[PDB]
Amino acid sequence: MKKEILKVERGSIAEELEIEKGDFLLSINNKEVKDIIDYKFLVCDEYLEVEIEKSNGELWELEIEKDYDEDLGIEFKAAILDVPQRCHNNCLFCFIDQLPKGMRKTLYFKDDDSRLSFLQGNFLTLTNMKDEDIERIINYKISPINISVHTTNPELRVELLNNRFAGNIYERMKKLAEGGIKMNCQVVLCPGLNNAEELKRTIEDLYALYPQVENLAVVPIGVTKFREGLYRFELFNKETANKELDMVEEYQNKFIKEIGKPFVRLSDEFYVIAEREIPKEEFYDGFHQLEDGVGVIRIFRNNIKNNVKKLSTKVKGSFSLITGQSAYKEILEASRIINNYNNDINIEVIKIDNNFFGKTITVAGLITANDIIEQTQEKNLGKYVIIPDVMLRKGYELADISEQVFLDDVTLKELSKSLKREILVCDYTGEDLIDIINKHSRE
Ligand code: B12
Ligand SMILES: CN(CC[C@H](N)C(=O)O)C[C@H]1O[C@@H](n2cnc3c(N)ncnc32)[C@H](O)[C@@H]1O
Ligand code: SF4
Repeated sequence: MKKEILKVERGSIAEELEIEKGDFLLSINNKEVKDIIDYKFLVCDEYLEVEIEKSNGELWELEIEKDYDEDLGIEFKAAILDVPQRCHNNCLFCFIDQLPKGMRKTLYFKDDDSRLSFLQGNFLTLTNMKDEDIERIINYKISPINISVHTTNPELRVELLNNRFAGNIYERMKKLAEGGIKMNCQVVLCPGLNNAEELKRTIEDLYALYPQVENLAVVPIGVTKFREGLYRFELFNKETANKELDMVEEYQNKFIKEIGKPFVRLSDEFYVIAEREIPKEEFYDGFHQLEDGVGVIRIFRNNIKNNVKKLSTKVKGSFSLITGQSAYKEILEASRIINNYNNDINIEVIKIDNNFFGKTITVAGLITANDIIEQTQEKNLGKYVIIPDVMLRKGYELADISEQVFLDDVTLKELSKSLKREILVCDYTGEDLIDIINKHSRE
């Protein structure tokens, strides 16, 4: 049951303590690590005594203080009996299947249900998990378990995921709830398949498990232009987004009356498509779903409103902000707020159409360098170009220059040379935009 180490994350605890690829993980707090479920339980602790066998045979005993939810930074080889490295689905909407061919290999990995995704707490369909796995999760009180539900209608879920076990999800969630496990849930909403009365059923079934099921996020199906031969979806438009938002509002009103929270939320893209006003900050209850596209517009507006009073009024600067279709109106309004506060901050916002993936793709993080270059050829860029960090692969801050990459594998430095401008990377929530402008403007 010794576990060969395959990867050590830059900046991690394991790296600090000189754990390396090819070392072996032997035990944590005197317990063997049988698989990823044991591992997740054992690292939920502020103190770990870790036994490592080095590749050269040395035995190390490490004393490790850490935050309870802090990761060690190691990935290790799967056991013969373990959570799989891949999903067991063929979702009708699978985002991997609608990638164009020829991109970097890691983009095609069907790893959203993998052992490493489970460890990170991503949304899981659980179709590749055995009942014994669920029972061990309960016994270990591994919580929360975040679940891609889509529908609690068993036959409908089998049809959406193409896995013969996929109808088990509601019985499995009931088991988790009865075991005291907390769950956050997601639905990918496909008009004519799992919306309307089907989403009503899903909402009702999930709320029956409150407070173990803590909330439900509903996101719209998104497509690229590369769906030849794949299932043909109807997309939400302004009419049907407004209809779905109105339908779900009946449930949100019920839940606000009962428990003081909306429980189910539709993601920001629904409000953009519907041209509907973004809810106030209280609706988002601490903004814990930002990485799932829920509450990002409102927190962005909040961060600009809060921080613009910190913009120096004595400086001058020029900036070009790069964004996509869904965010353009919000970024434009932030630029107007900034320029109203100090009109010597010359800011233009440049919307990039997603010709690479197809213009049905609209969120800012899917903009490629190729499209930025092509669509700024006839622009007079400001001294600094600012992009949001969602346009780069995760880890860019600590990464080597060659590893700060857009989805088309152009690096941040290469794009800067192409644009003949220094490029600044800002937090996609807007938290540091004013600060970056202050630091790059002249008195
Ligand atoms: C929803 C989503 C999708 C949908 C997109 C549908 C659509 N309409 O485009 C789907 C599922 C199709 C999708 C697919 C992919 N996605 Co995706 N997706 C997301 C997600 C979870 C939320 C995006 C969202 O809904 N935003 C809502 C809209 C309204 O806001 P926005 O456009 O994002 O803009 C806001 C902020 O970014 C900010 N902002 C925007 N521009 C600017 C500019 C400046 C200067 C500033 C200050 C702020 C700012 O303010 C806006 C709000 O006011 C993001 C996560 C994230 N943190 O962004 C990942 C994310 C964009 N996806 C990512 C990835 C990797 C992919 C895939 C490549 C995965 C794959 N292996 O195939 C695919 C590619 C396409 C495909 N194969 O279908 C990565 C991209 C990172 C990168 N660039 O390398 C992200 C960032 C998640 C991650 N893992 O880091 N995705
Ligand atoms: C949004 N992605 C993960 C979240 C993202 N990595 C983040 O920032 O947290 C991918 C997930 O979106 C869902 N998904 C897959 N295909 C589509 C699609 N075509 N449209 C919308 N959601 C999809 C699946 O649950 C998939 O695991
Ligand atoms: S679970 Fe579905 S969306 Fe995720 S990789 Fe597997 S088939 Fe694609």
